[PDB]
Amino acid sequence: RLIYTAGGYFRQSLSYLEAYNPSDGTWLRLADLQVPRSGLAGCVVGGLLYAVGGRNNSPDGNTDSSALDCYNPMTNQWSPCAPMSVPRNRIGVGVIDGHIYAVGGSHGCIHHNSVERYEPERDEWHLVAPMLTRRIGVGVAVLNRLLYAVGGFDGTNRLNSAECYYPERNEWRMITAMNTIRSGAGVCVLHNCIYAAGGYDGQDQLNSVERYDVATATWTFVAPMKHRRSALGITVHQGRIYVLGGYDGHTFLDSVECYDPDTDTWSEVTRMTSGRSGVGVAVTMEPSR
Repeated sequence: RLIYTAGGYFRQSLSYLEAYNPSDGTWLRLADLQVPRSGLAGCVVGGLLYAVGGRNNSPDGNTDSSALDCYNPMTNQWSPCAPMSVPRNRIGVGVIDGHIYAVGGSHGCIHHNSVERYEPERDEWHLVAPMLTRRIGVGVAVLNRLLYAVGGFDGTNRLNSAECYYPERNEWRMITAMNTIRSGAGVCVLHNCIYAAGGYDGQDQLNSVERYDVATATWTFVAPMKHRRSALGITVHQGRIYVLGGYDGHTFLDSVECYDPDTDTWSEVTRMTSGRSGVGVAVTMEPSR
């Protein structure tokens, strides 16, 4: 299995799809996205890689994206899916029971609290209950079939609050807030905790990392990253957290750091082929040829 990074930004919505092999160190260059996109999210259902939402920043035009696109490592081909009801730049997504939940994001000046659910078997999106909070640059994670939306930016204030979606009750409920305000953090689930890494508090890009334990309903700090970064990509591969790229207030990083929970240590493991922020990241099987 490989770590796929789709899109991103380095002053232009990129269309790179590259996949990292944590054993042999290689970056594989795969089929380009059909449309350059930054601020998207990635996820995997079945064995398929999905690129959700984002924004096409081009020298000739700037447009947020409602698009859902599907990448098949067996064919090294992208195929489009039905799109979301609205464009969602700086989106968060999570997967519950083979369904993709799209959360928040922005469309021009609209900052969404709305949420919608994709079913791959019917190629259909349906709106569900909206969040209590409008959130762009929101981190999303799924723990025990509950959907968590963490931090973000409501258009005026950046947020440390977090809330939890109950699919079968179709309702959102606020949980304990994070220690730190973060928009554009990397949020994932590792073991049985929700990690929130980096992001932007409105003053500084952050290297701090904290983790939510559902049992103690408490957010605890762990080892911080080596590099402060906002709009980083994040995923879990083989018991460890990988953070990719991001923005540190001066440069678009190519640094990839890896968190080992057993030692509570971060290490730099690779560089991307070029620095970028706002990527979609997820893990699936390596391609064929």
